[PDB]
Amino acid sequence: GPRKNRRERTTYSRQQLEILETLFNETQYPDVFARERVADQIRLQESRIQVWFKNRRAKYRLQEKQKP
Repeated sequence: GPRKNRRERTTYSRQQLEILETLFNETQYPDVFARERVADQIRLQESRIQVWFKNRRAKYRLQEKQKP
């Protein structure tokens, strides 16, 4: 689900998944301009959102076999 550790924007929101679905999709340029950007989307720190950037970005390995 939308969480890498335990914390999140709320009980369950797409924002947590936006950091990636938006960034990871926008481009493969993992730089301050990226994290600092999505940070305004989910309303989180620029350097903090980085930790969540792996939320979905990492799930890519799980869904690789999960989905049909």
